[PDB]
Amino acid sequence: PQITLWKRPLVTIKIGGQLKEALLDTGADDTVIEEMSLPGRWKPKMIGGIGGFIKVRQYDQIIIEIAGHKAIGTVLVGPTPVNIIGRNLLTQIGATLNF
Amino acid sequence: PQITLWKRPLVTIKIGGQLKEALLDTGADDTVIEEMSLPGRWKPKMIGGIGGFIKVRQYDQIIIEIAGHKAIGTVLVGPTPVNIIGRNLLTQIGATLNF
Ligand SMILES: COc1ccc(S(=O)(=O)N(CC(C)C)C[C@@H](O)[C@H](Cc2cccc(-c3cc(OC)cc(OC)c3)c2)NC(=O)OC(C)(C)C)cc1
Ligand SMILES: [Cl-]
Ligand SMILES: [Cl-]
Ligand SMILES: [Cl-]
Ligand code: NA
Repeated sequence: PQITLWKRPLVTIKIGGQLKEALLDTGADDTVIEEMSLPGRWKPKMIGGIGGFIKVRQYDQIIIEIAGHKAIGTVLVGPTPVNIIGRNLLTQIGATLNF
Repeated sequence: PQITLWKRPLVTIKIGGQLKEALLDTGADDTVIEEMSLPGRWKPKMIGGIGGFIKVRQYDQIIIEIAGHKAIGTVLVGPTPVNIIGRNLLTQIGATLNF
């Protein structure tokens, strides 16, 4: 698809068998989703945003569908109001920015 | 241009007579620039994201050239860790996400 930016670029994702809404975010290096349970072991990670740094849980090799495209990769879980799809998975679905 | 997302989508901007590097950020509602002086009136605003909220100054009707494309809109100035071009200006240069 071709998505304009007059509104937030929200799409549906499916993770752990659940539908959720998430933001396609070219300014996020990594994908960060709201607290939920995921399978397997996690590793610690620090990420920095507009207000400072926080601790999140890093889960590798997680299956996630994004706007109907299958991806498998790293998902960080932490306290956020929004699910954010960052560049590590935008590249797996072939997304580019165009103007 | 078509910008892939293997790396951060960084571009040159010109604002307030200054050349800067900034991140094209579809996840940002607003454009936020590191501390600098801008002409005109401003009012305080709080903006939040990973890590919490920061206080910024909101300047309206500011012109920015983004990778060679002129746009006008509101610009927030504050202690952001990176210059961010958000959707309020991305729309003006006709930027889209495609996959
Ligand atoms: C390394 O991987 C990542 C690191 C940091 C982020 S991020 O979310 O901090 N961010 C990186 C940017 C800021 C350099 C992605 C942004 O696009 C962010 C994504 C984004 C979109 C929508 C809501 C929130 C958000 C997150 C919160 O987490 C606690 C709290 C919150 O409260 C309002 C808002 C975050 N939006 C944003 O910061 O917008 C403003 C600059 C205008 C504030 C994402 C992945
Ligand atoms: Cl200055
Ligand atoms: Cl604006
Ligand atoms: Cl348009
Ligand atoms: Na003004």
